[PDB]
Amino acid sequence: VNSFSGYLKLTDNVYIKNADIVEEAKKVKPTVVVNAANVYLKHGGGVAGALNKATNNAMQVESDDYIATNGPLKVGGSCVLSGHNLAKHCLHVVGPNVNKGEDIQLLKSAYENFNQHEVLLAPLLSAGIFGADPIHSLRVCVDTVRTNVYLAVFDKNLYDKLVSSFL
Ligand SMILES: CC[C@@H](Nc1ncnc2[nH]ccc12)[C@H](C)O
Ligand SMILES: [Cl-]
Repeated sequence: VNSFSGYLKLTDNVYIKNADIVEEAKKVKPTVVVNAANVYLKHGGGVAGALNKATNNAMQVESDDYIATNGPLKVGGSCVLSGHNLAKHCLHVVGPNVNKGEDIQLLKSAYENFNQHEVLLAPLLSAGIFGADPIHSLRVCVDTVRTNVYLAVFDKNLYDKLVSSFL
């Protein structure tokens, strides 16, 4: 039993809700919140910009030190950093950005990072401003993640489309 509330159950392990991931994180304080990161951990817009803003830029400060030490992530890769005031940890995961020409096959690799954590609050990887088809992202999530994932879909209209089209 966990403290996530109001989610629709899609499979044994995948749950979904129309919600602002920032507000959800502040309410639940999950062990892991997933960020829709880029390889530079430059948290400018979309989920990343919103999460970072909610940390008063502390996420960006921590991220800049991470990059200065370790260099960029790989597309499909991840790193674990602090969750600041939002969660215990933030798993920064880089899905492919179609608006940059990146290979959509890397979306499965990106979701594999979730399997290193028993429970996560997450967005749909490569959706929104990353330019992939969200119906596809949800399918890859369900077919790749085996741990317990609570998906927050910001756009209510998109949430309804995702539910009504889910196979
Ligand atoms: C990744 C695509 C989704 N983006 C988000 N999902 C959940 N919480 C969010 N907070 C700020 C953006 C955002 C879109 C609504 O389908
Ligand atoms: Cl987005």
